[PDB]
Formats: sequence, C-alpha cells, structure tokens
Amino acid sequence: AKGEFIRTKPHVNVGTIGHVDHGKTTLTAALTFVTAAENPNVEVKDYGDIDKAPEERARGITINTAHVEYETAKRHYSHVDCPGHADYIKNMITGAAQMDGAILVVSAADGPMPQTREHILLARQVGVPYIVVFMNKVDMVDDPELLDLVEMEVRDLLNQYEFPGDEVPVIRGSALLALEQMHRNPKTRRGENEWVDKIWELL
RNA sequence: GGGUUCAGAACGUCGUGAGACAGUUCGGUCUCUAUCCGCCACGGGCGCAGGAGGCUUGAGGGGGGCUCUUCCUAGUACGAG
Ligand SMILES: Nc1nc2c(ncn2[C@@H]2O[C@H](COP(=O)(O)OP(=O)(O)CP(=O)(O)O)[C@@H](O)[C@H]2O)c(=O)[nH]1
Ligand SMILES: [Mg+2]
Repeated sequence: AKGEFIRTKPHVNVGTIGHVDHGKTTLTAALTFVTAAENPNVEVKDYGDIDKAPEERARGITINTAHVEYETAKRHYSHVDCPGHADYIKNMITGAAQMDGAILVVSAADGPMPQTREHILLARQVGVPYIVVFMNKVDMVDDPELLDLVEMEVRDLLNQYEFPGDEVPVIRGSALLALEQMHRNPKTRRGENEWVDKIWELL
C-alpha cells in the first residue's frame, strides 16, 4: 500500500525562496491544488500540512524546507519549499543547494526586502541557474502603476548579481485568492476561474 | 477576650531574704430591662382659609453607577525580525 513510482515525464527540482510573509508556502500549496485537477499523480497539500511541524504550525512561520511533488502533462516537478527569515538560512541554503530552478517570491505591498536580497545572493553562490519571480500580494490597493515599479526594481536586483533579470518571467497575482477558490473547488481546470489562471502563467 | 494588666504554679535571672523582671511559661468571673438626642420601622392627632370618593404632578430625598477574557476588524499601520 505504497505504490510504485511511474517515471513518465522528466524530473526537475524547483525551490521557492524570498523574504518572509510573502506567500512562499501558500503559493506552494497552491501549485499543488492548481496542477491537481488538470492531472492526477499529484497528491494535494495545504497551507497546514505543508508546514506540519508543531510551532512551525502553532507558531505561524515555516521552519523546515518542505518537499512537494506536482506535475504537468509536460514536466514533473519536485518542489523544495525554503523558509524566509535569517537564522534558518542554513535550511534554505540546504534546500537551495538542490533545486534546479528557484521560484523567487516578492510582495507588491512590501517590495524587495533584506532577505529577498540575500536569498538571491545565496542563489548566485549556491548554483541555482535560473530564477522566476512571482509578485504576490497584488490584490492590494489599486496600484495603476505601482506594482509595475516592483518589476522594475526586482529586475534591477536580479541583473545585479549576474541573473537574466530583464528576461526573468515576472508573473503577477495572489496565491491566497488563487488558493482560496481552489480550496473550495477541488476538481476544476484552467481557463475558467480568475486568479487560478494567474498561477498557470507561472507554472 | 487569643495579647496586656489581680490572686495559683514553674523556668531563667536578680536578691542573704521577703520577693522581683513590658523576660519567659500553664491557668484564670466581660454586668436580662434604653429616660433623652440619634437611627430603622409603624401609627394616633390636628392642619392643608367648603365636605367627600378617586386618580396624580414631583420641589426635594434616596438608589444605582463595576470589570475581565476571547473572537472579528488584522497577522493589516509600524517592524529587518
Ligand atoms: N493579501 C494577501 N495575503 C496573503 C497572500 N498570500 C499569503 N498571504 C498571507 O500570508 C499568510 C502566511 O504566508 P506564508 O505563505 O506562510 O508566508 P511565507 O512566505 O511562508 C513566510 P516564512 O516562510 O518565512 O514563514 C497567510 O495566512 C495570509 O494571510 C496573498 O496573495 N495576498
Ligand atoms: Mg514558508
């Protein structure tokens, strides 16, 4: 009652970094629910069990790199979910020392923060060729052209440590909402619900 | 009436002694009846510029005024955390 792994598509490890409280984990649980419906072989994880360690849970934050499995009819992924803060950097650095690609995560409301830097810096010294940004917390105050300033300065940061910043695919949206509807929408593909389609732009 | 503050008894101690010490130590009677002012209640009498059965206004008095936890705004202002 464990089942044999059926290697169909190719496997690639992608991790998720970025400062604290910026949606790193939820965005992670999201990719689980999102990519779920449109294909089996995923096994759903939630904001709760993604961070099953007491305190990590009861206390609020993420303390240990997760490790999630979700695919696409295109490519199979293994998602290593790093923690924000400092202190635990010794656990993100270990999560990072793996992941082929890093799904960077910045927040519209806050913008690139102190850890956002170092993480990127570690990625340039860990050996994570390729980064993808994902502005989260966008569903905040109508910023006609403010969230645009983020993608202007975040790219400045990436192209500040030898990263294709100007090329880096900066998706936009919210993970909470995206998650939320999915949370109460198990089965349901893309090209339908608002935000859910914002996750796929990233996937 | 547990402490002190009578009489008994003892310790230490001081005194030849009787005795002595806010030094200890055990014991050791706390008084049915409220006249007046005061107070809580309750009436009788006369008064209210005509006699009565009812229902009332409220000057002025009194009473009562308290506080904690948790959830939501929101893990949002602020904060590297
Ligand atoms: N407004 C808004 N809030 C969101 C969004 N995504 C997440 N959040 C908020 O952040 C909370 C937890 O975020 P989480 O994903 O764990 O943050 P994190 O990136 O893991 C921070 P660390 O890993 O360092 O502990 C959520 O319960 C929610 O209130 C979003 O897209 N918009
Ligand atoms: Mg986390």
